[PDB]
Amino acid sequence: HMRIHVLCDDSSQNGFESEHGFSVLVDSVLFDTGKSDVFLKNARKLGIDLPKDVLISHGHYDHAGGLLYLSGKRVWLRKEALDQKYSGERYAGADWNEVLYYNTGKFVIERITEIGKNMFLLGPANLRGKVPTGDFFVERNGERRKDLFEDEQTLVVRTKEGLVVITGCSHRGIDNILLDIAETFNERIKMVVGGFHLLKSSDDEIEKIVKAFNELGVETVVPCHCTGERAVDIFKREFLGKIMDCYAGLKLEVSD
Ligand SMILES: [Zn+2]
Repeated sequence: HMRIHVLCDDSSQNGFESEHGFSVLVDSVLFDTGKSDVFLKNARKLGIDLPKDVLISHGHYDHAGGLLYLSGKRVWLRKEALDQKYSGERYAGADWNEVLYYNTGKFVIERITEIGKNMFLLGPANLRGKVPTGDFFVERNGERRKDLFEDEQTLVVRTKEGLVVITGCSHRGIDNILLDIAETFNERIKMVVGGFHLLKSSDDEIEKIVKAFNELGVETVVPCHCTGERAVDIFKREFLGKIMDCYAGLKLEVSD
């Protein structure tokens, strides 16, 4: 069997700490690392040793921040995760100078990158005419542009039961993300876990997304982090499959 552990999230079960950020241990690879050391403290609570490989979904502080608490990891990030991210006038980037001092960067350039057996990183999703919601900017060279999240990447784990998809915030659209996966893998999408960033999306926008989950035959959804209570309620009432509650304690077990 293959195990998954939420090590950081906005919610938590008794005993586990929580912050605004996301981190989930997926078998032999760590997906994101929260804002601070909450992921580590939760991991110690479970008596887990973290693996060599840490994957970064995008270069926001709440996803890349706990890297400040690791050394010697192999950090899989997109080159464009290095650009300094703003959210409004608020700096929201990560300290890559420090992170890459203590750790080792593995830069992801391809659309599809194989990590280990049956594990893949998929690059920035095709926006299909949509553009990220929110007030996000990015600065390359002191040049302030709008942020399209060219740094965003998504983990796909190929299971005998179908695909397991792990996403950090889905700025490019969780629907775009799934469709990109759908065009690449002949396999069915079994489970999707992570943040979908639906707090600033309209109920219509969210229903269209749930519709895509249904259309693609997704069986189980575990919405974390950015997703939002409203959006989850819509998932619970319109998604044809099972929705699970996400929290820092959470452990999921799934077939190889
Ligand atoms: Zn983000």
